[PDB]
Parts: sequence; C-alpha cells; structure tokens
Amino acid sequence: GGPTSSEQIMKTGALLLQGFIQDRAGRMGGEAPELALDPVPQDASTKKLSESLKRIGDELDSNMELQRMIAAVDTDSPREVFFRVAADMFSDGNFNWGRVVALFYFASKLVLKALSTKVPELIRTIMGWTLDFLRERLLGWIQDQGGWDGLLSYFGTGTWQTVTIFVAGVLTASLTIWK
Repeated sequence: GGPTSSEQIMKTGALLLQGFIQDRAGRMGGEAPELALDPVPQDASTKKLSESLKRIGDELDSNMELQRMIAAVDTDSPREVFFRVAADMFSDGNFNWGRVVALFYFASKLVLKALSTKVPELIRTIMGWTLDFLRERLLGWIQDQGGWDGLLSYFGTGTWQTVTIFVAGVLTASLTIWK
C-alpha cells in the first residue's frame, strides 16, 4: 500500500501540521518571507482530511479548560513540555486516532503562541519534534492501520463533537500532570 509507505505517512503528517498552522498564522507560515515553508499541495483526500481536522481544532479551541492549560505552557523553551505531553499521551502502549489528533493540535497551538518571537524557527523546531515523534512512535501503528485514512472513522459523522470531548480530556489530563 502506497498510503502505508513510511514516506507518504510522513509527508501527510507534515502537510496536516502545516495546514493547521497556516490557518491561524496566515501565509509565510512563520513570519520571515525568505524563510516561509511553501504549502505543498494537497490532493482531494488530504484536503478532506485537513478540513476535518480544522473543524475538530475549532471545537477544541472552544474548550475553555483545555485553553487555560495550553496557555500556561511556557513557549520560550517548549522542548520539555512538548515531549513530556507527547510521551504521556501514549504511555500505556496503546494507540488511537484521538491521541494523534490531540498531539498535532497541541503542536500547532504551541507554534501559534511562539508567534511572538522567532515564528519560522519555532515552526520548524516544533514541526521537527512532531514529525520525529510521529516517525519514532506512531508510524508503525499508522502502517498497521493502512494509512492516515482511518482517522476520519474515529470521529464519525454526526458524533465528532462528542468524540472531541474525550480528545480534549486526554490532552488536558497530560498538561495537568506537567502543571
């Protein structure tokens, strides 16, 4: 399977994270135009997947408990908090798509806080952390699931707002451990 190839899984991860960031920070992704990361085009399927992730992210953006905990995160040096939260969400050795979405949402939120200073740098740095965690911890599971396509089934039509309560809850819980 082509979507089961590690290269395709990484590329879709990068494109999903990029689109998440370029929604609330605008073109240039970061800031400095000579350092902007080009938006790599999405095929129809990846666009459907990005649009779904946008709506789930918008729902998470209205979860005030989650937003309070995200806001508490120091974005000067976010290495420690990012990796502790990422590890914590997967510490039971299990995987599900809600945790993946929670991770990519969290990564994108951290970048948009670092919107203060060094955005193209924090964008690259946090994107790198996220894709490294994807490759080291999640890629095999995504391969065994047949690619990114399975994400949509986790939220279901007409139940995705219910599912997002549980997504917010796992991310909120991890951030509480590091509060």
